Amino acid sequence: LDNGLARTPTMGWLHWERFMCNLDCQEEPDSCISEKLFMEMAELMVSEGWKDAGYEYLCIDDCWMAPQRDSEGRLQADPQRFPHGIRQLANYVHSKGLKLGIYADVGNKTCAGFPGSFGYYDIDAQTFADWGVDLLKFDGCYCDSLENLADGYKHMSLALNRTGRSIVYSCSWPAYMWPFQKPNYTEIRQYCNHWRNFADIDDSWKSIKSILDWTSFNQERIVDVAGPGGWNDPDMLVIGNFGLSWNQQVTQMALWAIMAAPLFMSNDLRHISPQAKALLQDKDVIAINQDPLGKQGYQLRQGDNFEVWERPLSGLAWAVAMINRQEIGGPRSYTIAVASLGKGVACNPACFITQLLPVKRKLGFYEWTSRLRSHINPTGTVLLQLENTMQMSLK
Amino acid sequence: LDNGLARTPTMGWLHWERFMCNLDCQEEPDSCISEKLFMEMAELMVSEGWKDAGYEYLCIDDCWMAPQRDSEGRLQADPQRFPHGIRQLANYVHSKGLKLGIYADVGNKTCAGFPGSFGYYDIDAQTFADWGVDLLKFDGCYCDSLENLADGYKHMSLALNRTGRSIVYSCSWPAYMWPFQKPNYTEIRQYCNHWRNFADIDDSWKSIKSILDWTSFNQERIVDVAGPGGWNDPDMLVIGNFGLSWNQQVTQMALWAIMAAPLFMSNDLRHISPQAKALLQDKDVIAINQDPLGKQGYQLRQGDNFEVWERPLSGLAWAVAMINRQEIGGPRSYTIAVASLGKGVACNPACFITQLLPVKRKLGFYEWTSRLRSHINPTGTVLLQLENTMQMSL
Ligand SMILES: *[C@@H]1O[C@H](CO)[C@@H](O[C@@H]2O[C@H](CO)[C@@H](O[C@@H]3O[C@H](CO)[C@@H](O)[C@H](O[C@H]4O[C@H](CO)[C@@H](O)[C@H](O)[C@@H]4O)[C@@H]3O)[C@H](O)[C@H]2NC(C)=O)[C@H](O)[C@H]1NC(C)=O
Ligand SMILES: *[C@@H]1O[C@H](CO)[C@@H](O[C@@H]2O[C@H](CO)[C@@H](O[C@@H]3O[C@H](CO)[C@@H](O)[C@H](O[C@H]4O[C@H](CO)[C@@H](O)[C@H](O)[C@@H]4O)[C@@H]3O)[C@H](O)[C@H]2NC(C)=O)[C@H](O)[C@H]1NC(C)=O
Ligand SMILES: *[C@@H]1O[C@H](CO)[C@@H](O[C@@H]2O[C@H](CO)[C@@H](O)[C@H](O)[C@H]2NC(C)=O)[C@H](O)[C@H]1NC(C)=O
Ligand SMILES: *[C@@H]1O[C@H](CO)[C@@H](O)[C@H](O)[C@H]1NC(C)=O
Ligand SMILES: *[C@@H]1O[C@H](CO)[C@@H](O)[C@H](O)[C@H]1NC(C)=O
Ligand SMILES: *[C@@H]1O[C@H](CO)[C@@H](O)[C@H](O)[C@H]1NC(C)=O
Ligand SMILES: OC[C@H]1O[C@H](O)[C@H](O)[C@@H](O)[C@H]1O
Ligand SMILES: OC[C@H]1O[C@H](O)[C@H](O)[C@@H](O)[C@H]1O
Ligand SMILES: OC[C@H]1O[C@H](O)[C@H](O)[C@@H](O)[C@H]1O
Ligand SMILES: OC[C@H]1O[C@H](O)[C@H](O)[C@@H](O)[C@H]1O
Repeated sequence: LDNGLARTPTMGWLHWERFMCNLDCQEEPDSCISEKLFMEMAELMVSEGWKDAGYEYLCIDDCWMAPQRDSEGRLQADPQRFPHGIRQLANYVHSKGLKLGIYADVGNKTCAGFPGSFGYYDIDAQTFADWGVDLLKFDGCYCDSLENLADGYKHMSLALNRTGRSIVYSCSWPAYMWPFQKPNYTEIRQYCNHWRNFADIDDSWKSIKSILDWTSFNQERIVDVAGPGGWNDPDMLVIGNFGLSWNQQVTQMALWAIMAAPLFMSNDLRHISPQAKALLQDKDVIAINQDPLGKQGYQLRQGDNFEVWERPLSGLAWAVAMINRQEIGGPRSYTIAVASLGKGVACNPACFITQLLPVKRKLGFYEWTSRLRSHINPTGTVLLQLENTMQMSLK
Repeated sequence: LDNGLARTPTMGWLHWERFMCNLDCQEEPDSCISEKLFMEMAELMVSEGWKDAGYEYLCIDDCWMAPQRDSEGRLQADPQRFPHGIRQLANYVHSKGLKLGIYADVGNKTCAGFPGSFGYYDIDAQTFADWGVDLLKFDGCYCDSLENLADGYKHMSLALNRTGRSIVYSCSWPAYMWPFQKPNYTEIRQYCNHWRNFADIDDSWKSIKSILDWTSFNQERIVDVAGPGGWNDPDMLVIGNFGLSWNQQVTQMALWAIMAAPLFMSNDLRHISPQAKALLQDKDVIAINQDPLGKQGYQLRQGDNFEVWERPLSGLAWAVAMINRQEIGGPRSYTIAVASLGKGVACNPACFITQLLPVKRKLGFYEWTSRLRSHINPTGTVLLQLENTMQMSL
């Protein structure tokens, strides 16, 4: 989308996976969806260095709204869970140097059952612009036809544009087209900053794999459309929660960087392990994600329960991810000829290889004819940065 | 099996899940299957308090043997990887106060492709007993028929008995039956100390769940056959490895205790996190597993992605496990009437409830009529001990 936004993938925090549609502030004041929840996250996004790592969008997902529009036809913040309304909350966030994200639906209702924006796109756009919203996740639920789907999405895109305010526009458009409807990514790209392609993530290795596989399987179709201002969204980072082994967390962090995915953490910033924080704030990995060339990576090859993914980076450098998919035994030795990497350019005449995950370690120079041996934990990933020796010498 | 063994579920360590059939000692001397591997584990089983927690069987799984029987038709330790042979290794293990487990197969070949025991049951039983083996895992691979399967298993059972040596006998009999037909556990129980029911575990939550679910589904046929001298084997504890979140590890430790499963860790004792160690050596949980009454627990109820399991313990006590099966969101609140627990006796008139996992914490006295509220992490488990208050009078 040509709104000057999301020149690199958008980073931030989104409540959904972690917190869902929890409306019980009486029994569960600390994890029901409320202005309090977001304010707490906002403080911690600053105090815990999340803002500095690049996480800047604090995003409200579904179930922030009251059950109907006000007498002027505007969506309303739930009166008991957002007593000071969205404006004040946006103000709060802005005072922190962060930006605010919000959630709406293209159809008659949000997925949770709250007011959809169908028939209110302009009102809703204007409402969001005025509150000072900076990002909108626009979901596909409760849409009667694909014609409508496509229209609503395009309409909201213009409606937002017309408000004159910069708002990152996130469209679940393509996801609601799958499996039998080949979405037009050229068209989607034009209206959206990023787009959800596939099913909702959750706190499981199953789900991660499902996403990785769906992505690689569908790669020719989607990798090349992605770039500055328009990204493929494989959903929230779920690192730091409950259902992932450490190795699996690493794999997500690694692969989301390779895939140039937006980085929306969904977790409790109040209770997050020093490791998780370290991984999610990993500055070399984040740099790979945020590489300014903005070229999404791909699966290079797979077999014997290994996968190799690689991503071209600015400076003719390359990210390389090696995933051990075998879920039994111990660290498994993997060997690849550096010649195969970076379509044979990465390491010609040589390349310097730095390992980034699971730990940062310099591995030195590999001539183009040489082989790289790794040991990769079951469900883990080794992330690598290749520096071509030629470009290195150049200052 | 009436050999006086496994009066409580057998505890120990088994190489397979962690180490598999790794035959490359040249490229991987520290994790190929060798006498060195087992000796290291044996020292650590002592030095790291594993023996004291109750882990006493050091077990060799598949790929210890050479590719043929010697001229006397005996199974042989791989000459390169077990240069001093099994005898010396058993001696070593015994000197530590530990016992040795070994692996054979009822068919023509072990699963990995090495010599099976079909046609050599007596020879093999005698070979093991000679060496000083104390436990045999007997696998089901490469068997032509179920008739044979059943026979080989019964034969090895007697063959072992005839050697006169105490050997825990572990049979994968029922697991290789389930594909073809319903296994007779009365029969199995007669010949075996424990038995693998299900598919192989691995380093995944997917696999644990599949095991828990398969068991709960089939609990009618299997829970009651289990008892002193004869146990259901839901396979190795994989805690402390790579593919499980902490909550999932907790769930395995909890549920294997509820299930009165044998406890065979499969991990690297050389590199195991303080936490894993602590969980696996958790002495209140191990006590529940090792409860002398030897009654296996069961799933009590399930729904809304919660499961409640419970197990009767001696002293009219009860273990209760609550599993949060919902794999999205955060800790989820669960509430049960203590009246439902322990077929309405556990808490009548009252019970004192101790939480054991994820952390140990005294919850207090609960009347018959009261409700217990918990918060359980996604894929986690809360493990509970209930003491009936009448018993704390006495
Ligand atoms: C509403 O929609 C309109 C129409 O699509 C949209 O207008 C577009 O805005 C973008 C971004 O501001 C314009 O692109 C710019 O064009 C100028 C001049 O040609 C360039 O110099 C700009 O360069 C920037 O981007 C570089 C990275 O590529 C940076 O390095 C540099 O520093 C600059 O920041 C930039 O490419 C685009 O031309 C217009 N299109 C039209 C037809 O006018 C508008 O932004 C939307 N409004 C809102 C609020 O969403
Ligand atoms: C070969 O197979 C035979 C037959 O299956 C098997 O003989 C059995 O050995 C068991 C275990 O030693 C005997 O059971 C015990 O018998 C004595 C004497 O009657 C009892 O005191 C025992 O009662 C209990 O108390 C003990 C407390 O210390 C416990 O250890 C015990 O588990 C009981 O709770 C116990 O019942 C049994 O008598 C014979 N059975 C027959 C029919 O002979 C033999 O052990 C096998 N050999 C090998 C080496 O495996
Ligand atoms: C996918 O949609 C895009 C955008 O609507 C299409 O590309 C445009 O096609 C129109 C004609 O319908 C042309 O006027 C434009 O020149 C095209 N845009 C650009 C910038 O190339 C595209 O045809 C669609 N693809 C398919 C296969 O339907
Ligand atoms: C919502 O409901 C109306 C009334 O039935 C229907 O005509 C309209 O097309 C629906 N909108 C969408 C996008 O599903
Ligand atoms: C072992 O192989 C032989 C020869 O092929 C066969 O006759 C015999 O029945 C097999 N036994 C088992 C238990 O599979
Ligand atoms: C189990 O097998 C035994 C043979 O040892 C037999 O006597 C008995 O009838 C079988 N029990 C059932 C329930 O089929
Ligand atoms: O109901 C809210 C929920 O709706 C859809 O399923 C989206 O894909 C989720 O990410 C979340 O926004
Ligand atoms: O460079 C883009 C291009 O790179 C590789 O060849 C991939 O297989 C393609 O799917 C595409 O992503
Ligand atoms: O090859 C060894 C392997 O053999 C079978 O598959 C068993 O069920 C496993 O637990 C393991 O012992
Ligand atoms: O006490 C044993 C008995 O307990 C419960 O009722 C289970 O549903 C049965 O399958 C059986 O295990």
